[PDB]
Amino acid sequence: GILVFDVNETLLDLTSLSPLFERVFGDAKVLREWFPELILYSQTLTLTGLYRPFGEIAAAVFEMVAANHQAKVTPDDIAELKTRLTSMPAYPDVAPALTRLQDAGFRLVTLTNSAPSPAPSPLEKAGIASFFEAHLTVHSSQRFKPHPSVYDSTAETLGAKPEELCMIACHIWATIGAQARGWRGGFVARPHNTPLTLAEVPQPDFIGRDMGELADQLIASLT
Amino acid sequence: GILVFDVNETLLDLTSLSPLFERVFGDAKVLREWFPELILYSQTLTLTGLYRPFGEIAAAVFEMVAANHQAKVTPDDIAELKTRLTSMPAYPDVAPALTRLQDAGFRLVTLTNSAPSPAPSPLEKAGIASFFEAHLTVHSSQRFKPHPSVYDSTAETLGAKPEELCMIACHIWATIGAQARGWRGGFVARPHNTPLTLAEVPQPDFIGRDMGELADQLIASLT
Repeated sequence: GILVFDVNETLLDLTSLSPLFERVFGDAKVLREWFPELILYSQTLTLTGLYRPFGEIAAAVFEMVAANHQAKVTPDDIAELKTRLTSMPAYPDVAPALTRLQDAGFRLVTLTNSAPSPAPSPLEKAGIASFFEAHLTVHSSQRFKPHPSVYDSTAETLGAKPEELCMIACHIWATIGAQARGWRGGFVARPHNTPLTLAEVPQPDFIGRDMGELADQLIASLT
Repeated sequence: GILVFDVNETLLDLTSLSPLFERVFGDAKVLREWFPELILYSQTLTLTGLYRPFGEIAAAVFEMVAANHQAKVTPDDIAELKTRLTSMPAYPDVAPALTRLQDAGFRLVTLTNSAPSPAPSPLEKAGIASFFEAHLTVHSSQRFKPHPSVYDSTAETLGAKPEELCMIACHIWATIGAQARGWRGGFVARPHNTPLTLAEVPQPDFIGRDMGELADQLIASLT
């Protein structure tokens, strides 16, 4: 089994962006408006054959969401967004869980919507980069998750069969797309993410309330 | 030329859903979290070759958002969401603006993410149905906007070339996908919508703070 980990929110804590939304909007909760708008427009650009780097879509969506609230935004707010977005810390439950999955024989790789950047990366800064055999990104496909090309070109890079792979994400949109390409999908329940249940939409193969509980299950599934 | 109007939020008032979010979330602003989640999972199913009717995605997403906030939801909140979603009233600025455009020679059609329904339709109940030669829906394409199939198959049902058409929406993601198929796009700025300005993504051809102002500019563009 190769475990393929979404990075933003899944491994790294998105709520470390809170202070920025607190400041600009007077409300940290506006993070939960901005993030889905960001994912929405990433998927919009994809569906219409357009592409800009994830971080750029991110800053433009921050501008729009600020305009939507009639909140002032200056190019410094934007710079901080960029600092914070590329410096999210690992949830404390990650290193311990990844160690166990590594001790149990699983191969470990990352897959992110983020465009690579000159060192150090968010995973480097968070202290968890070293756990992973490869760090994949959509920048190479020039399409965002959940586009199928993203999952097939990941299986191809890794020289693996669909059934050997598992997509780990706290995003139900991130897994549905991988399962649709024959992968398994494991959902980790980060705050403000819960599985979407819609008829005819495959549930995640595994579900944990945290990275430790999800690892319990990927490891149990071995035996 | 043919003016093609998005229906939900563009012609009909999405904020008429506020009382439901007030009651359930203790905050009407949770509308601006749920809506982008809904558009997101609509684009997600599309990208991964899945399809369920819009109103079902809407209900599923409302469940999920309530679970995210740990707010209680029974199937009655759900029925009210179906009532409210299919009974949104027209903004007061619509009938007058549609009259001018009809008077000025434009053909007028609707295109919605929503599935064809029991009589009466939302546009029927809003009193504005009769302005339009055709009410088109993505249910027949089986793919959500901004998928290019939706805009090419609308061009065909109508028997028009891309440059004869203009997509009117308060959603910048809705106009982007139409301009990509060579249509024109006109943006009406309903509350909590402002255009996304991102490098290499074509801006709307027309912009209006309201439907009356957007009408001026379609009408001016004739002479």
